[PDB]
Amino acid sequence: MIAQGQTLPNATLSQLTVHHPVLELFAGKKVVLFAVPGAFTPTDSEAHLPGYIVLADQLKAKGVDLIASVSVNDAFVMKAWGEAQNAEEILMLADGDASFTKALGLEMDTAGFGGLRSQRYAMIIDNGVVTTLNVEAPKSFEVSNAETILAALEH
Amino acid sequence: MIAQGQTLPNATLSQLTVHHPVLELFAGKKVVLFAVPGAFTPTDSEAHLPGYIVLADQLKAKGVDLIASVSVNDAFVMKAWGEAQNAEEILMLADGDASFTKALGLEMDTAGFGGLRSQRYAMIIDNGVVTTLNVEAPKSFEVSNAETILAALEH
Repeated sequence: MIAQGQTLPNATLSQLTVHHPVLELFAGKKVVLFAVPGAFTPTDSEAHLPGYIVLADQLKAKGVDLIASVSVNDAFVMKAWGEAQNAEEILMLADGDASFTKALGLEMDTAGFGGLRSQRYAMIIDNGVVTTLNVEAPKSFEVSNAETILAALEH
Repeated sequence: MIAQGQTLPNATLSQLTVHHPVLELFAGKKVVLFAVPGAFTPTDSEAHLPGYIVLADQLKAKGVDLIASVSVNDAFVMKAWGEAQNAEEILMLADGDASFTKALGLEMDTAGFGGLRSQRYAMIIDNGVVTTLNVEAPKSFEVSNAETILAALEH
């Protein structure tokens, strides 16, 4: 499992418009990246993603250059999810085969639900280096929400 | 790979409303089942699924009791996809971990796109027995469409 202080693995995340190398996409920026177990699922669609949409400008007021969401979904599902949620301020990234997630050691087996998905987490990434890493407790939503990240930028 | 004349594996397919045992869900019925590589993808959303929605009553006029679509997606994505497409006549089934698909030998590795997905195919299932099996050629859409299935029910 990746830890604070490490640079992200040189992996790729896809977007429908491109296979972004995350080391190039996040370079020179303060990036907030939060991961969800699945597009269109309840917690992700009713709490997690909406929380970052609502606080997007507050986060950018505190120096964030880019807010991004990643999920083990394909880019077509991620694009349709962003439109359903009106997540214009959020960059939706697809980890369709969970290769980025596995390289982080942050995968989890949801078995019959949806196979390998990402654990729920949130990071603050400064020029590719993981500065803050908030990984949720199983089936819990407490530390990866936008409010906690905002309070981390308070220090 | 499963073949005509065999009964389906005693696997489960999920729906958001339930882990349907397919041997019980399809029993006593003439079922048309078609599989797509992914919800919200272009061919599936613009050609494959719409073709079965448009010809649903014609298929049932020729003795089909149930039209079902399966995909290696989770049940939340499948439900949201059905609503986006207005697929009220179609039963959307989720094979989230591709266990049903792998038991059929009809999986395919889409690598970085979306990991393991289903090959595109269409079956006619009579009381759990595969009567007709139309499996597409790679990246081809010719034999699994509603029109071909309709012409199979012609004989």
